[PDB]
Amino acid sequence: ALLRILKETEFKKIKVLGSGAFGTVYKGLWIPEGEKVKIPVAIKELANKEILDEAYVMASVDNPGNPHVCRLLGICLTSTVQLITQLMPFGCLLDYVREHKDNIGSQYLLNWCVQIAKGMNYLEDRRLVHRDLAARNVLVKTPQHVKITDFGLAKLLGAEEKEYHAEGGKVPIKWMALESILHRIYTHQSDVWSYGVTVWELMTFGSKPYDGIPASEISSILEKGERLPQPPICTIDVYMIMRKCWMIDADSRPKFRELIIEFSKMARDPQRYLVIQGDERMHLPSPTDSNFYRAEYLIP
Ligand SMILES: COc1c(Cl)cccc1Nc1c(-c2ccncc2OC[C@@H]2CCCO2)[nH]c2c1C(=O)NCC2
Repeated sequence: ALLRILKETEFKKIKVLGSGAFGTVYKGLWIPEGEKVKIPVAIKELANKEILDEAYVMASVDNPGNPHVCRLLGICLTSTVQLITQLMPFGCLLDYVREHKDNIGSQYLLNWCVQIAKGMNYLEDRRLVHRDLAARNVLVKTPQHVKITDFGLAKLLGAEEKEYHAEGGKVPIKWMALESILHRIYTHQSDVWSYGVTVWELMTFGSKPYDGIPASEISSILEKGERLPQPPICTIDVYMIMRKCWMIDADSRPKFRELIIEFSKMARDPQRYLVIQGDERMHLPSPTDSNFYRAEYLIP
């Protein structure tokens, strides 16, 4: 694990992008020393130990890396410790699905599911439990390419360890598996539960899970056998994937390797698996196009 220290004087045009539970994220241009290459970058800050643990996890999983997992370029030491990554120009996938709903087709939704399952399979191979998978922590590099971000709650499992036992710190109940809510146990299979909630958010075009329901009632709702509803665009095969992700027995949930396969099978005939009105006449910018340059957490 190697952390690059990118000089403060090397960054220009730093401007705010947004704020929330993740802290503050800005956009800027990193001009590396001794070379002329103005790189669009995203800068995050918030507790300076919590942001350094995020950097360690990200650097530990950098080699070989994955196209669908955010890569840490380096860190910067200004008044606070800042994280630096390649800027994802289209922003957060949760805001992207809400803004571009009337132009997102079935091919895009099923490919995003494939790409998130690919990045999660890579993280599982590196013994990394993300613990915060949600549409808010999936970014859009191009409309056709998404990346998993935010390793604030992510934990590397020890060689012998199969699970992480968390402290009383704030965690996202409505995205968490039932064993994480009751016993604070986090595994790659608990991430499969959160992956299913992320898919439900994409399929509903950014709806809030368990909207209006308090988080203190979720364990009870889940123990009664109740789950997030069938999104209107989902055929039964897509919804059964989400429902297999939210099974009580963690081992019975699909594996990220199986989700890559099942959603890739769906992406080969996307209009069979998702019924979207006006799907054949929907378009989003692509780097292939000549005009591409124009374009929650609670105390347990
Ligand atoms: C953890 O990876 C990062 C690093 Cl190392 C540095 C800067 C940002 C991020 N990621 C994030 C971006 C981000 C990364 C790349 N390009 C643009 C970005 O912001 C897009 C919009 C702006 C406001 C919310 O997201 N946006 C978010 C994270 C995050 O960790 N949590 C949720 C919000």
